[PDB]
Amino acid sequence: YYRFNTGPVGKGPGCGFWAAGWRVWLFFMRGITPLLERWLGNLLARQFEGRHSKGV
RNA sequence: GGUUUCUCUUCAGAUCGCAUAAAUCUUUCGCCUUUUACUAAAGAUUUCCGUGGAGAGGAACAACCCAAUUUUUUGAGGCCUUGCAAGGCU
Ligand SMILES: O=P(O)(O)O[C@H]1[C@H](OP(=O)(O)O)[C@@H](OP(=O)(O)O)[C@H](OP(=O)(O)O)[C@@H](OP(=O)(O)O)[C@H]1OP(=O)(O)O
Repeated sequence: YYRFNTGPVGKGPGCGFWAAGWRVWLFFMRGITPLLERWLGNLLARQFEGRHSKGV
């Protein structure tokens, strides 16, 4: 923002340089995909196989 | 003999990747009723999004000029004495 809004360009809602913000989430998603595949596999296993009686 | 393009196997040393996530455990910290979810540094171990080398199979596109000094175009041949060799010669 401070680099975009310089000179004649004033403060206001028009900056559209979206690569940086987009990039950060993509890296978040790289980490959270394994986690959710494991967690959601447990949710589905508990839904279809049933609750498992002996436990851990 | 080539190039491009898919699948599989194997080995990864290289900033394996001029980029960068998550989880588990152990130490120390911050939160302060308990547990999720957490705060932030160190170390260890995994997962995940990508990469490189090698090999095998399939498919597609192209093709079976120096003879005149310093070297290589000659100072080249002939005589005498001693035990071919040495020397004196022309
Ligand atoms: O200049 P703008 O494009 O209008 O941006 C504004 C403004 O930015 P600046 O004043 O820094 O130029 C706000 O800043 P404050 O007025 O609060 O100081 C900022 O707030 P943040 O600095 O917290 O981002 C606000 O963001 P938001 O609308 O989320 O409050 C943001 O507007 P946008 O970022 O939404 O364009």
